[PDB]
Amino acid sequence: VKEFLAKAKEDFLKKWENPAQNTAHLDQFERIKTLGTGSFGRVMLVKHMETGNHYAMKILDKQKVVKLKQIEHTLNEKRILQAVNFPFLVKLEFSFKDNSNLYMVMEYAPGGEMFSHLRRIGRFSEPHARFYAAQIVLTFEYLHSLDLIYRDLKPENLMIDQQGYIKVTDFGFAKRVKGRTWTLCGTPEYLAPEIILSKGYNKAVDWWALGVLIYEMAAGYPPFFADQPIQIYEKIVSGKVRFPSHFSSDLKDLLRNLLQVDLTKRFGNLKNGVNDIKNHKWFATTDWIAIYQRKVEAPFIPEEIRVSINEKCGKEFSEF
Ligand SMILES: CN1CCC[C@H]1CCn1cc(C2=C(c3c[nH]c4ccccc34)C(=O)NC2=O)c2ccccc21
Repeated sequence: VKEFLAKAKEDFLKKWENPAQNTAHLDQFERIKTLGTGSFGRVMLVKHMETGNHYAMKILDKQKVVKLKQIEHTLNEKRILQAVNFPFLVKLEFSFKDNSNLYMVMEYAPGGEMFSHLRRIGRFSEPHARFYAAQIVLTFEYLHSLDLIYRDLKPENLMIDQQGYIKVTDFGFAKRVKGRTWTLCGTPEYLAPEIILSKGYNKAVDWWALGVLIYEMAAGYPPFFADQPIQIYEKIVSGKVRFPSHFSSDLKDLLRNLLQVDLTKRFGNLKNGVNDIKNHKWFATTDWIAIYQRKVEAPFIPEEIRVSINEKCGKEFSEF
Protein backbone atom coordinates (compact mmCIF):
# COMPACT_ATOMS: atom_id res chain seq x y z
CA VAL A 1 0.00 0.00 0.00
CA LYS A 2 1.39 3.43 1.05
CA GLU A 3 4.20 1.57 2.86
CA PHE A 4 5.89 3.12 -0.20
CA LEU A 5 5.55 6.60 1.38
CA ALA A 6 6.97 5.81 4.84
CA LYS A 7 9.82 3.98 3.07
CA ALA A 8 10.45 7.25 1.17
CA LYS A 9 10.03 9.51 4.28
CA GLU A 10 12.94 7.51 5.70
CA ASP A 11 15.10 7.64 2.58
CA PHE A 12 14.56 11.41 2.41
CA LEU A 13 14.99 12.15 6.15
CA LYS A 14 18.38 10.35 6.00
CA LYS A 15 19.68 12.36 3.05
CA TRP A 16 18.24 15.52 4.60
CA GLU A 17 20.38 15.15 7.81
CA ASN A 18 23.48 14.08 5.93
CA PRO A 19 23.35 15.50 2.40
CA ALA A 20 25.89 14.38 -0.21
CA GLN A 21 28.67 16.78 -1.16
CA ASN A 22 31.33 16.97 -3.84
CA THR A 23 30.20 14.06 -6.09
CA ALA A 24 32.11 15.22 -9.26
CA HIS A 25 34.49 17.91 -10.70
CA LEU A 26 34.25 20.34 -13.66
CA ASP A 27 37.25 18.73 -15.55
CA GLN A 28 35.25 15.53 -16.12
CA PHE A 29 32.61 17.47 -18.18
CA GLU A 30 32.53 19.20 -21.58
CA ARG A 31 30.71 22.31 -22.81
CA ILE A 32 28.16 21.68 -25.54
CA LYS A 33 25.94 24.77 -25.20
CA THR A 34 24.32 27.39 -23.03
CA LEU A 35 20.68 26.35 -22.63
CA GLY A 36 19.69 29.50 -20.76
CA THR A 37 20.77 32.29 -18.43
CA GLY A 38 18.65 34.00 -15.75
CA SER A 39 16.92 34.04 -12.36
CA PHE A 40 17.47 30.34 -11.59
CA GLY A 41 21.16 30.46 -12.49
CA ARG A 42 23.09 30.00 -15.75
CA VAL A 43 22.48 26.52 -17.19
CA MET A 44 24.62 24.52 -19.63
CA LEU A 45 24.11 21.34 -21.60
CA VAL A 46 27.23 19.31 -20.87
CA LYS A 47 28.60 15.83 -21.63
CA HIS A 48 30.16 13.48 -19.05
CA MET A 49 33.47 12.54 -20.70
CA GLU A 50 34.01 9.18 -18.98
CA THR A 51 30.45 7.77 -19.68
CA GLY A 52 28.80 9.55 -22.65
CA ASN A 53 25.60 10.89 -21.04
CA HIS A 54 24.25 14.41 -21.23
CA TYR A 55 23.12 16.71 -18.36
CA ALA A 56 21.85 20.23 -17.59
CA MET A 57 24.59 21.89 -15.48
CA LYS A 58 23.36 24.89 -13.49
CA ILE A 59 26.27 27.15 -12.59
CA LEU A 60 25.96 29.79 -9.88
CA ASP A 61 28.55 32.56 -9.21
CA LYS A 62 28.99 32.44 -5.37
CA GLN A 63 29.86 36.14 -5.02
CA LYS A 64 26.69 36.99 -7.00
CA VAL A 65 24.52 34.70 -4.83
CA VAL A 66 25.77 36.58 -1.77
CA LYS A 67 25.18 40.03 -3.37
CA LEU A 68 21.62 39.03 -4.35
CA LYS A 69 20.95 37.67 -0.81
CA GLN A 70 20.13 34.21 -2.15
CA ILE A 71 22.49 32.20 0.07
CA GLU A 72 19.73 30.27 1.93
CA HIS A 73 17.36 29.74 -1.03
CA THR A 74 20.34 28.23 -2.88
CA LEU A 75 21.50 26.01 -0.07
CA ASN A 76 17.90 24.92 0.48
CA GLU A 77 17.18 24.08 -3.18
CA LYS A 78 20.30 21.85 -3.30
CA ARG A 79 19.54 20.24 0.07
CA ILE A 80 15.97 19.28 -0.93
CA LEU A 81 16.91 18.19 -4.41
CA GLN A 82 19.64 15.76 -3.34
CA ALA A 83 17.12 14.13 -0.95
CA VAL A 84 14.06 13.52 -3.11
CA ASN A 85 13.27 10.64 -5.50
CA PHE A 86 10.11 10.25 -7.65
CA PRO A 87 9.76 9.44 -11.37
CA PHE A 88 8.30 12.87 -12.28
CA LEU A 89 11.03 14.87 -10.40
CA VAL A 90 14.19 15.82 -12.20
CA LYS A 91 17.21 14.31 -10.55
CA LEU A 92 20.15 16.16 -9.09
CA GLU A 93 22.73 13.81 -10.51
CA PHE A 94 25.84 15.52 -9.20
CA SER A 95 26.75 18.55 -7.14
CA PHE A 96 30.05 20.17 -6.29
CA LYS A 97 31.78 23.51 -5.88
CA ASP A 98 35.11 25.25 -6.58
CA ASN A 99 36.79 28.67 -6.01
CA SER A 100 34.20 30.79 -7.90
CA ASN A 101 31.07 28.72 -8.50
CA LEU A 102 28.44 26.22 -7.43
CA TYR A 103 27.38 23.43 -9.74
CA MET A 104 24.20 21.41 -9.88
CA VAL A 105 24.25 18.75 -12.60
CA MET A 106 20.72 17.69 -13.54
CA GLU A 107 18.98 15.10 -15.74
CA TYR A 108 18.85 16.70 -19.20
CA ALA A 109 15.15 16.96 -20.23
CA PRO A 110 15.47 17.54 -23.98
CA GLY A 111 11.84 17.48 -25.11
CA GLY A 112 11.29 21.17 -24.25
CA GLU A 113 8.83 22.48 -21.64
CA MET A 114 5.01 22.76 -21.32
CA PHE A 115 4.74 26.51 -21.45
CA SER A 116 6.33 26.36 -24.89
CA HIS A 117 4.01 23.59 -26.02
CA LEU A 118 0.85 25.40 -25.00
CA ARG A 119 2.25 28.48 -26.82
CA ARG A 120 2.87 26.71 -30.15
CA ILE A 121 -0.04 24.20 -30.17
CA GLY A 122 -2.72 26.40 -28.70
CA ARG A 123 -4.31 24.15 -26.10
CA PHE A 124 -4.58 20.57 -24.96
CA SER A 125 -7.63 18.36 -25.38
CA GLU A 126 -9.05 17.37 -21.98
CA PRO A 127 -7.64 13.77 -22.07
CA HIS A 128 -4.12 15.09 -22.89
CA ALA A 129 -4.42 17.67 -20.15
CA ARG A 130 -5.53 14.93 -17.73
CA PHE A 131 -2.45 12.81 -18.44
CA TYR A 132 -0.20 15.61 -17.07
CA ALA A 133 -2.38 16.54 -14.08
CA ALA A 134 -2.15 12.94 -12.89
CA GLN A 135 1.62 13.06 -12.64
CA ILE A 136 1.47 16.41 -10.82
CA VAL A 137 -1.05 15.06 -8.25
CA LEU A 138 1.11 12.01 -7.54
CA THR A 139 4.08 14.35 -7.38
CA PHE A 140 2.30 16.70 -4.95
CA GLU A 141 1.23 13.65 -2.91
CA TYR A 142 4.84 12.60 -2.48
CA LEU A 143 6.26 16.10 -1.81
CA HIS A 144 3.45 16.90 0.64
CA SER A 145 4.11 13.57 2.40
CA LEU A 146 7.68 14.63 3.33
CA ASP A 147 6.32 18.13 4.40
CA LEU A 148 7.65 19.90 1.23
CA ILE A 149 5.53 22.65 -0.32
CA TYR A 150 6.45 23.21 -4.02
CA ARG A 151 5.29 26.79 -4.73
CA ASP A 152 6.53 27.15 -8.31
CA LEU A 153 4.01 25.22 -10.40
CA LYS A 154 3.66 26.62 -13.85
CA PRO A 155 3.99 25.26 -17.42
CA GLU A 156 7.51 26.66 -17.73
CA ASN A 157 8.76 24.36 -15.02
CA LEU A 158 7.30 21.19 -16.45
CA MET A 159 9.59 19.55 -18.98
CA ILE A 160 8.43 16.74 -21.27
CA ASP A 161 10.93 13.84 -21.43
CA GLN A 162 11.46 11.37 -24.34
CA GLN A 163 8.63 9.03 -23.37
CA GLY A 164 6.16 11.97 -23.25
CA TYR A 165 6.04 12.18 -19.45
CA ILE A 166 6.56 15.21 -17.14
CA LYS A 167 9.59 16.12 -15.09
CA VAL A 168 9.10 18.93 -12.60
CA THR A 169 12.09 21.18 -12.41
CA ASP A 170 13.03 24.20 -10.21
CA PHE A 171 12.97 23.75 -6.42
CA GLY A 172 14.00 27.38 -5.80
CA PHE A 173 10.80 28.23 -3.91
CA ALA A 174 10.39 24.81 -2.19
CA LYS A 175 10.16 24.84 1.62
CA ARG A 176 10.22 22.10 4.27
CA VAL A 177 7.37 23.00 6.71
CA LYS A 178 5.18 20.88 8.98
CA GLY A 179 2.93 23.80 9.91
CA ARG A 180 2.23 27.15 8.27
CA THR A 181 4.49 29.68 6.44
CA TRP A 182 4.40 33.22 5.00
CA THR A 183 6.81 34.13 2.13
CA LEU A 184 5.15 35.86 -0.78
CA CYS A 185 6.76 34.00 -3.63
CA GLY A 186 5.88 32.31 -6.88
CA THR A 187 4.30 33.22 -10.20
CA PRO A 188 1.36 35.63 -9.69
CA GLU A 189 -1.13 33.82 -11.97
CA TYR A 190 -0.42 30.69 -9.83
CA LEU A 191 -0.63 32.19 -6.31
CA ALA A 192 -3.44 31.03 -4.10
CA PRO A 193 -5.45 33.78 -2.38
CA GLU A 194 -4.24 33.34 1.20
CA ILE A 195 -0.66 33.96 -0.03
CA ILE A 196 -1.69 37.39 -1.38
CA LEU A 197 -3.79 38.33 1.70
CA SER A 198 -0.57 37.74 3.59
CA LYS A 199 -2.04 35.48 6.20
CA GLY A 200 0.03 32.39 6.65
CA TYR A 201 -0.74 29.47 4.35
CA ASN A 202 0.07 25.80 4.05
CA LYS A 203 0.37 22.73 1.74
CA ALA A 204 -3.00 23.73 0.23
CA VAL A 205 -1.53 26.43 -2.02
CA ASP A 206 -0.17 23.68 -4.29
CA TRP A 207 -3.73 22.40 -5.10
CA TRP A 208 -5.02 25.85 -6.01
CA ALA A 209 -1.97 25.95 -8.19
CA LEU A 210 -2.87 22.57 -9.67
CA GLY A 211 -6.24 24.05 -10.66
CA VAL A 212 -4.65 27.03 -12.32
CA LEU A 213 -2.45 24.55 -14.20
CA ILE A 214 -5.40 22.30 -15.17
CA TYR A 215 -7.30 25.34 -16.40
CA GLU A 216 -4.41 26.76 -18.37
CA MET A 217 -3.61 23.38 -19.89
CA ALA A 218 -7.20 22.66 -20.92
CA ALA A 219 -8.12 26.21 -21.99
CA GLY A 220 -4.95 27.63 -23.55
CA TYR A 221 -4.68 30.50 -20.99
CA PRO A 222 -4.58 30.92 -17.18
CA PRO A 223 -7.83 31.86 -15.46
CA PHE A 224 -6.54 35.01 -13.78
CA PHE A 225 -4.53 37.26 -16.16
CA ALA A 226 -3.79 40.92 -16.77
CA ASP A 227 -1.04 43.16 -18.17
CA GLN A 228 -0.10 44.07 -14.55
CA PRO A 229 0.60 41.86 -11.50
CA ILE A 230 -1.64 43.71 -8.99
CA GLN A 231 -4.42 43.23 -11.54
CA ILE A 232 -3.73 39.46 -11.36
CA TYR A 233 -3.63 39.78 -7.56
CA GLU A 234 -7.02 41.57 -7.67
CA LYS A 235 -8.79 38.82 -9.67
CA ILE A 236 -7.60 35.87 -7.51
CA VAL A 237 -8.91 37.66 -4.41
CA SER A 238 -12.30 38.26 -6.12
CA GLY A 239 -12.46 34.54 -7.07
CA LYS A 240 -14.56 34.95 -10.26
CA VAL A 241 -13.75 32.49 -13.07
CA ARG A 242 -15.12 32.31 -16.66
CA PHE A 243 -14.63 28.80 -18.19
CA PRO A 244 -14.60 28.86 -22.06
CA SER A 245 -17.55 27.32 -24.06
CA HIS A 246 -15.89 23.99 -24.83
CA PHE A 247 -15.12 23.00 -21.22
CA SER A 248 -16.66 19.75 -20.11
CA SER A 249 -19.06 19.83 -17.18
CA ASP A 250 -17.27 17.47 -14.81
CA LEU A 251 -14.05 19.50 -15.33
CA LYS A 252 -15.72 22.87 -14.87
CA ASP A 253 -16.68 21.56 -11.39
CA LEU A 254 -13.18 20.21 -10.63
CA LEU A 255 -11.76 23.67 -11.09
CA ARG A 256 -14.37 25.12 -8.68
CA ASN A 257 -13.20 22.80 -5.92
CA LEU A 258 -9.40 23.31 -6.37
CA LEU A 259 -9.82 27.03 -7.07
CA GLN A 260 -11.90 27.50 -3.90
CA VAL A 261 -11.10 30.78 -2.05
CA ASP A 262 -12.20 29.06 1.22
CA LEU A 263 -9.46 26.88 2.79
CA THR A 264 -11.73 24.26 4.40
CA LYS A 265 -13.98 23.57 1.40
CA ARG A 266 -10.99 22.96 -0.96
CA PHE A 267 -9.81 19.64 -2.44
CA GLY A 268 -6.37 18.43 -1.31
CA ASN A 269 -6.82 19.94 2.17
CA LEU A 270 -9.57 17.86 3.79
CA LYS A 271 -10.59 14.83 5.88
CA ASN A 272 -9.72 12.74 2.79
CA GLY A 273 -7.18 15.15 1.37
CA VAL A 274 -5.73 13.73 -1.82
CA ASN A 275 -8.27 11.11 -2.76
CA ASP A 276 -10.93 13.73 -3.51
CA ILE A 277 -8.59 14.60 -6.40
CA LYS A 278 -8.48 10.98 -7.62
CA ASN A 279 -12.07 9.96 -6.66
CA HIS A 280 -13.70 12.53 -8.97
CA LYS A 281 -15.56 12.36 -12.30
CA TRP A 282 -12.86 14.06 -14.44
CA PHE A 283 -10.31 11.42 -13.35
CA ALA A 284 -12.68 8.47 -14.02
CA THR A 285 -10.64 7.24 -17.00
CA THR A 286 -7.33 7.52 -15.18
CA ASP A 287 -5.51 4.54 -13.78
CA TRP A 288 -3.54 6.01 -10.91
CA ILE A 289 -0.81 3.33 -10.85
CA ALA A 290 -0.31 2.86 -14.58
CA ILE A 291 0.67 6.53 -14.61
CA TYR A 292 3.19 6.00 -11.79
CA GLN A 293 4.65 2.94 -13.53
CA ARG A 294 4.95 4.73 -16.93
CA LYS A 295 2.78 2.15 -18.73
CA VAL A 296 0.21 4.58 -20.17
CA GLU A 297 0.63 5.77 -23.75
CA ALA A 298 1.48 9.49 -23.54
CA PRO A 299 -0.54 11.64 -25.98
CA PHE A 300 2.39 13.47 -27.55
CA ILE A 301 6.16 12.80 -27.86
CA PRO A 302 8.41 15.48 -29.46
CA GLU A 303 31.14 31.61 -22.71
CA GLU A 304 34.24 30.86 -20.62
CA ILE A 305 33.59 29.49 -17.10
CA ARG A 306 36.27 31.69 -15.48
CA VAL A 307 37.31 30.07 -12.18
CA SER A 308 39.38 32.27 -9.82
CA ILE A 309 42.71 31.03 -8.45
CA ASN A 310 41.46 32.04 -4.96
CA GLU A 311 38.47 30.59 -3.11
CA LYS A 312 35.41 32.85 -2.63
CA CYS A 313 32.66 32.79 0.02
CA GLY A 314 34.09 29.71 1.71
CA LYS A 315 32.13 29.84 4.96
CA GLU A 316 28.77 30.84 3.51
CA PHE A 317 28.69 27.83 1.16
CA SER A 318 30.51 25.26 3.31
CA GLU A 319 27.26 23.23 3.71
CA PHE A 320 26.94 22.95 -0.14
C1 LIG B 1 14.52 29.15 -17.91
N1 LIG B 1 13.36 28.42 -18.49
C2 LIG B 1 13.45 28.11 -19.95
C3 LIG B 1 13.41 26.58 -20.05
C4 LIG B 1 12.77 26.08 -18.76
C5 LIG B 1 12.89 27.22 -17.73
C6 LIG B 1 13.70 26.86 -16.48
C7 LIG B 1 13.15 25.66 -15.68
N2 LIG B 1 14.30 24.78 -15.44
C8 LIG B 1 14.76 23.79 -16.31
C9 LIG B 1 15.87 23.16 -15.79
C10 LIG B 1 16.41 21.95 -16.41
C11 LIG B 1 16.70 21.76 -17.75
C12 LIG B 1 16.64 22.69 -18.91
C13 LIG B 1 16.45 22.28 -20.22
N3 LIG B 1 16.50 23.38 -21.11
C14 LIG B 1 16.72 24.52 -20.33
C15 LIG B 1 16.81 25.86 -20.77
C16 LIG B 1 17.03 26.84 -19.80
C17 LIG B 1 17.15 26.50 -18.44
C18 LIG B 1 17.05 25.16 -18.03
C19 LIG B 1 16.82 24.14 -18.99
C20 LIG B 1 17.11 20.37 -17.90
O1 LIG B 1 17.47 19.79 -18.92
N4 LIG B 1 17.07 19.70 -16.63
C21 LIG B 1 16.62 20.69 -15.71
O2 LIG B 1 16.46 20.45 -14.51
C22 LIG B 1 16.14 23.80 -14.53
C23 LIG B 1 17.13 23.63 -13.55
C24 LIG B 1 17.13 24.41 -12.42
C25 LIG B 1 16.14 25.41 -12.23
C26 LIG B 1 15.16 25.61 -13.20
C27 LIG B 1 15.18 24.79 -14.34
